[PDB]
Amino acid sequence: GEVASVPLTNYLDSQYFGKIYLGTPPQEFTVLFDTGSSDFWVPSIYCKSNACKNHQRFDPRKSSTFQNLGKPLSIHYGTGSMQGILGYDTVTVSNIVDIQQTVGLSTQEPGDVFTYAEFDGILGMAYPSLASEYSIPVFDNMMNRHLVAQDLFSVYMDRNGQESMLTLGAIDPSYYTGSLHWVPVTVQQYWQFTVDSVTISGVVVACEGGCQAILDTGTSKLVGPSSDILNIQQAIGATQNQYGEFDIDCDNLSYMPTVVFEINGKMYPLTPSAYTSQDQGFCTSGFQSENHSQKWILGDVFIREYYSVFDRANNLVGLAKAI
Repeated sequence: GEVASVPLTNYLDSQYFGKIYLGTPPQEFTVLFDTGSSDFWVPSIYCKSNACKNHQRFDPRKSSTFQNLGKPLSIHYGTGSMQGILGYDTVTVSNIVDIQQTVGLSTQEPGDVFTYAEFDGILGMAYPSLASEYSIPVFDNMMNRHLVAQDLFSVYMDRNGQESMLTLGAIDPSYYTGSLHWVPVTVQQYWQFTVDSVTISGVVVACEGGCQAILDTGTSKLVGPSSDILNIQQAIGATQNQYGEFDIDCDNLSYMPTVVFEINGKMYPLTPSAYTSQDQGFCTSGFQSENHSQKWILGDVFIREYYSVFDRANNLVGLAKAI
């Protein structure tokens, strides 16, 4: 099959998005490649909202391969809610041509969340089991038609924020140090696996006795149960903000703990600079709580440190130290 290389651009450690082309001839869009959702949608000319008015909108009337389906597609992103209509058209992702791709066409994207986002739409990369009805995930179509050299994709998130890259159908060793460690997915919906523990100085701080975690490029932060996050914020020296955020005085970075993740018997540390986001005047914690007793989300904070591999053929996750 083929290997596609899709260079990611980040909008401040929060949104990693790249380029795709839709229709014949090609209309270009910027999309969030999302390991936490399975649908594909872009804004359409039938979308009237301020947010649609501020992004690239698909004009089906200019595409010769466009074919309405009419089925409804409802989505959630952040505090946001999007409504659209399913169609078919041809997707172009670098090398790869994906011909009768199910695609959401927005009609409503009310509220600021979308207006201010830097991408146009989202291209979901989770399991088909997470897709909306009538929707076939992009990667599945590429796997069905054998468009990829291998049924895996790789994410390299440049901490330095320059060379981020999405690789379809290949692993590149020049993106990590050491060896690749393979963790089996427990639940095939999200890219879910088992975290053994979360330690600070050989002392278990969170995730006592193991926990379920998901690798999510769609999320900026590291998200966990509120009780556990509180332990982490105290222990790293973070205080609640008048915005509701957790501020950390920059420069105090040298005295802060290293937070360690034990995955499948191996250690995955986050240093204070990695878990800490420093912009303009402040230092903020990459740690975020979720109202109450769940599953952790390993968002961009984690993936910036660990080249991640998503293997649909073996239902495995591969992690290596990002260079």
